Amino acid sequence: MYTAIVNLKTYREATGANFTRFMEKFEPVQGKFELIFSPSLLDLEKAAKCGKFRFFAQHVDAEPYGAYTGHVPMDMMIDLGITGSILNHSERRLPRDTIINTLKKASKLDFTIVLCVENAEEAKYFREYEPDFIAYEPRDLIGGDVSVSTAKPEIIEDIVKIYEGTGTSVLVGAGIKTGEDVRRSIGLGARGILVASGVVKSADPTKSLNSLIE
Amino acid sequence: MYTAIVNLKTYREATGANFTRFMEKFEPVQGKFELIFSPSLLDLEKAAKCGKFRFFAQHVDAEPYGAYTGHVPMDMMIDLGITGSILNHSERRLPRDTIINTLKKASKLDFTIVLCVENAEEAKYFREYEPDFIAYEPRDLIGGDVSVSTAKPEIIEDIVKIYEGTGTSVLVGAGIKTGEDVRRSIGLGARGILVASGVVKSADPTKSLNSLIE
Ligand SMILES: O=P(O)(O)OC[C@H](O)CO
Ligand SMILES: O=P(O)(O)OC[C@H](O)CO
Ligand SMILES: [Cl-]
Ligand SMILES: [Cl-]
Repeated sequence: MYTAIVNLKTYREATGANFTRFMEKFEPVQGKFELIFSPSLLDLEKAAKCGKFRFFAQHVDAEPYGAYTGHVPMDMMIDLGITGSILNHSERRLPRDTIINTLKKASKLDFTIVLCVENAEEAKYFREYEPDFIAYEPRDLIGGDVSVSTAKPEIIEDIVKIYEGTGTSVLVGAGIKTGEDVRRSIGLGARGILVASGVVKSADPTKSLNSLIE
Repeated sequence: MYTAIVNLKTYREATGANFTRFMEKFEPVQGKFELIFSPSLLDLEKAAKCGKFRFFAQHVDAEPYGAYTGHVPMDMMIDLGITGSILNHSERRLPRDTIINTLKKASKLDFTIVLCVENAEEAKYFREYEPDFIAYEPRDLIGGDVSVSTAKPEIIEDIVKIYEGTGTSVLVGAGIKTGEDVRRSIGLGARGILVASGVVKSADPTKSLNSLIE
């Protein structure tokens, strides 16, 4: 019933040659949390070939197969077995029309979009386009040791309210380190979490993740 | 002494599961042309693993390993064994400050950049940043049946002149189909070519490519 997304970003520990050995340490989970990992674009085909976990891309382009140098098309991901993507992350922000065009395309194709937003106004703006997930991550907290649930509890509540009774699930991220941060987020109405450094940069990633989702 | 770049873009025939099958049909070449292929970003780590040809990325980001969701870092490429990239293709245009920052970074790391431009004034703009290659491709001819050497011979000459006596080699592309197009491009001063549809969409890609570089 809840979702946990582990965003590997482009961290040295979980990308390139390290991707396989980093993942090797995790085991599937049964619990309240559906587990999703987000590998770097260069690692995504490798990830998809295994399929030991559910994998989402970090970013996706709406352009079809064809003359699109330097793109990562949604149709190509689908063919590789990738069933979703993060979009508009604070580190990979996009114009609004691009986002809308991509959501429109994904809605036809049973491809899941996790749309990141930086505030409640952006969250509202995108509501009518019916993203599958909204991921609230305040830009300045990302990578830090202060939880979004600690720092922005009222904004979390506002975004949840915005999406109440829609098919969109609200996730929250930035600075999530402990089980307590996760409980607090669920307590404020969120349906799950995104995490990167708290897991990827840990002395024991597998154990850190288990702390969050237990 | 010359360079030929085969840009696979995101063409169905040469991406995904088709990448390996597509490449399997080519053999190294001995001749005046150094042969480089440019696979799609999702196929790049696969391509790098093999290394039967020299492979360049279709695009590259300057950001280091770290918190850069949805990026394709130069350092990650270098660790996978990729030694260069196309940059600022007409299909993947970038702001000038991003380009400059990327060149500056590549110039420190012995990573080769093939900088695309759309006209002579843009070619001049970039001259002081010393790109390893300049690739003149007029935007409106890309994918068409009219060669850059047929349609823009004076602009080719102008760009070559701009870079004369620098360490930068000038390549040309757009609508290159025949050995004649190639001879004509070299004849106007170019040091090589970029080609996509003429090879990728051919009945016999291997023979089409051999026609160009013989
Ligand atoms: O603050 P972090 O390191 O958990 O990173 C959060 C990510 O931006 C989630 O996508
Ligand atoms: O006209 P094409 O299909 O050879 O395309 C040329 C490419 O833009 C070279 O990168
Ligand atoms: Cl790192
Ligand atoms: Cl195609």
